[PDB]
Amino acid sequence: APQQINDIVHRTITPLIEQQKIPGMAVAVIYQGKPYYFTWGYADIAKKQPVTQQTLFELGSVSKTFTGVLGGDAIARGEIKLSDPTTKYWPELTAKQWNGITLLHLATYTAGGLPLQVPDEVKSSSDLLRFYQNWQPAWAPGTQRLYANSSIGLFGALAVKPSGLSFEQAMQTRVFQPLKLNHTWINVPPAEEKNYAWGYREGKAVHVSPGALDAEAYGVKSTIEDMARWVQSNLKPLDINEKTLQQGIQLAQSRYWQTGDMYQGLGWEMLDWPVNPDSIINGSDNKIALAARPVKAITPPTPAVRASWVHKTGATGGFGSYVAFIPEKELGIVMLANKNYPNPARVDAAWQILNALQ
Ligand SMILES: *[B]([O])([O])[C][N]S(=O)(=O)C1=[C][C]=C(C2=NN=N[N]2)[C]=C1Cl
Ligand SMILES: O=S(=O)(NCB(O)O)c1ccc(-c2nnn[nH]2)cc1Cl
Repeated sequence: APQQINDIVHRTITPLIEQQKIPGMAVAVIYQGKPYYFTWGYADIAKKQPVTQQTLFELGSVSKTFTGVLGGDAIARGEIKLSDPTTKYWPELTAKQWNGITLLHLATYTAGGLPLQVPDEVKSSSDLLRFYQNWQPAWAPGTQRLYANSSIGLFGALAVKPSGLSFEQAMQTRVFQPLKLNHTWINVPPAEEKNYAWGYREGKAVHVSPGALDAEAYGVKSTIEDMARWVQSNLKPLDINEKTLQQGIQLAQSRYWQTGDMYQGLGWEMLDWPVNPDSIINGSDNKIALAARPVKAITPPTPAVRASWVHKTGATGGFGSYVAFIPEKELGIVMLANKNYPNPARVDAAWQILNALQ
């Protein structure tokens, strides 16, 4: 715990916690590749349980980075290609709007206006087929980006079809286990419930609700130690012994589309480093992050650029997560909190910390 790391982390996060009234928080800084952990406050206010390095938080949409890497791994295995039509893996998707919509489009929110959320009324598998068959794109494929669980969530579900594994089985055996993420879960097992923090929304203790494509879009729970290891793995994929997983990580950080100063990967989003902090801080606000934006194709995609700010925000009703890292500098951060507090505050704090250490 080098004093410089201690000081910048505490001087940044303490006021953040006060300003945002965050009940509990865990932070990991990866510095020169090694992790340093910090915790504050409560995983469960009522039961007076502190946040520890073993507390599980809901990652919300940081889960999309696992989905993107799992899909990358499936590509590397030759099970799927991003150029494949969606209908190759879901032949029942016969409606004509699907002609020309590829796995790439699903993975990268560019299918033409798939919505942020699958409707809550979608309860059954037949309900889900009906939803996608009936959905009408606003835009031609590959022209506009609209951040969407219904897009990358469907990508994740289809990416694992050739394996014959469930999404959860595939994620466990192909991503979590090889990376030794032994406290990372799509479904929190009873054995780990003592460590599962409550989220807090309007003062009420809450956990994520079941929904269609939840696992694939926002359903992972993890500890600060596993998330630090996730950052390490994404910083230095060549250290990964499993070849297709190493390659999948590289594929998820490739740059497929550009909008403004941001590049869309598979789950991960990237900017060139050094970044303008106003560009990423303001860019993280949901006023921007969730907007419909024209995209420019990167033809062909640019392989993972080491001088990148690579990051992802995540939320559920009760939790707010953020991960960012810079491969060139072997530097990264994870911020896990059990309140869904504004994205710009997350990015500002992460940038203040990483810039001071870089
Ligand atoms: B990701 O950007 O974190 C997804 N964001 S979201 O707006 O689609 C979303 C989906 C589902 C939930 C949820 N909370 N509790 N049950 N479901 C929250 C959010 Cl924030
Ligand atoms: O041209 S690509 O951008 N295509 C991306 B893909 O098919 O999802 C590409 C990028 C990186 C790599 C790679 N493999 N191992 N190391 N880099 C391969 C491709 Cl095809």
